[PDB]
Amino acid sequence: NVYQLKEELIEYAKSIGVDKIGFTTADTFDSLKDRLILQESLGYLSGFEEPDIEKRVTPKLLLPKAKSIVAIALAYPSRMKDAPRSTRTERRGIFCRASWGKDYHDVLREKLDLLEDFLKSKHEDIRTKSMVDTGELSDRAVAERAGIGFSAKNCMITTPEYGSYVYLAEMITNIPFEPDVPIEDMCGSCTKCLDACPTGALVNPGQLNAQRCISFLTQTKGFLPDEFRTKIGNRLYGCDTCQTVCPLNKGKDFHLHPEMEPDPEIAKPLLKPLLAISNREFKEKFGHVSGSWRGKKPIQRNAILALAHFKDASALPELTELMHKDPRPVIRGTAAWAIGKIGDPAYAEELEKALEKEKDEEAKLEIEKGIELLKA
RNA sequence: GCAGACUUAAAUCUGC
Ligand code: B12
Ligand code: SF4
Ligand code: SF4
Repeated sequence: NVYQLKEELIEYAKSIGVDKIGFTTADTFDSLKDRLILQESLGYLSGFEEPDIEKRVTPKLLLPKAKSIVAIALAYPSRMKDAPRSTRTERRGIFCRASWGKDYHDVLREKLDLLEDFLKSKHEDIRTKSMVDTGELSDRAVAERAGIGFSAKNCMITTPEYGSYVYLAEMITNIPFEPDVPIEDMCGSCTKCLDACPTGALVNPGQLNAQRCISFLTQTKGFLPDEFRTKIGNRLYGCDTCQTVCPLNKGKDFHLHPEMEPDPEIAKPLLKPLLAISNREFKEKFGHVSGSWRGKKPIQRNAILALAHFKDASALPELTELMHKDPRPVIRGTAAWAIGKIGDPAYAEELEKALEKEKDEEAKLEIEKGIELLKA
């Protein structure tokens, strides 16, 4: 009965494109609670997580009388077919692989909906509660306890066949399914991810200072701290460094889901056009990727910083207009700072003009930084 | 229609 239901669920999940499925109980996540209290007090959290620790570690609070959790994982592509070349006149930014093609929030919500349907179509009264990323549970904690993959040193859940390049989701049920056993650590004495992290956000194996992680920094809506502006490169959203150096990901390039295939012109887009983009054109072109959940502003800020990184002089006119006309303090100030960074002294007069008119205190400071740079 | 804010992609509010 319960065993047959479990095998039928696994059979259906694979047919609708789930790459890996696993089972765990609805027991509380005790070690996780202690861990979350630790990270919180160390200031190592991001603020993006659920504030209520009880709801995060107690499945039976989320779904009354729950008895199990079904965890699913989908592998996403890692290599890009015919990536467009970034030249001196035409510089390009880059999205992380978790932001290629169709938003996994929607892809995996679909798989969870079909699996909720499947169970509810058989026995009653099977009750469920699904979630992907935006739920209370820790998708990694569930995936680990369900045997999807092991906790690697880069904090990533890593699977034997697909590596770390997988999306995670889970469904809480009232079915007392038989749980699986967690898989073993494959990292060994390797430390490549820890050593290659540009900001040392990986303070220890399996421990992240989220405030120092590039991925987090690309999604903040305010001014990017001076400390990290030199380490973003041309990233527009997220970071893949602790994964692309990982030996467990060598050869892992799976094209199993067509809608996840990146559009090279929007995954690796031209920087300058992003600066003058309209809301409709952004919604049409970027509105269906995961990296647009905070809006266009963090992406544009990063695009500016990316141009400063490249010292693209051809971006100076658009940056200048942005400094003068844009109603967003973060955009004005960053444009001012980038202008000074690119290093053309001819634009110094324009910085002073902007300075004399700025009313936003923080934007003022960024202009002053930009002026100081151009003197040098 | 355009733009901004906000929580988060269409909802709410504001400006043209
Ligand atoms: C907040 C958040 C972030 C934050 C911080 C992530 C972090 N490491 O804490 C930021 C914005 C930086 C981020 C970045 C990324 N994230 Co993110 N993020 C989340 C989110 C919403 C919650 C994660 C969280 O609460 N972390 C807090 C820590 C404490 O817990 P946890 O890592 O989830 O759980 C593990 C630890 O607690 C550990 N642990 C427990 N006890 C102990 C004890 C010891 C001693 C140690 C060492 C560890 C340890 O074991 C748990 C299970 O592995 C989840 C979705 C979700 N709802 O769960 C996605 C999620 C974790 N992110 C994901 C992705 C894809 C990424 C990025 C790769 C995106 C990118 N390309 O930039 C990067 C990777 C950066 C990295 N190396 O961690 C995937 C991870 C998939 C996978 N294969 O593991 C998730 C699961 C989203 C999803 N639904 O697929 N993200
Ligand atoms: S995503 Fe980038 S910044 Fe964050 S821990 Fe990994 S390598 Fe470091
Ligand atoms: S780089 Fe090495 S230590 Fe880091 S996750 Fe990959 S195998 Fe593990």
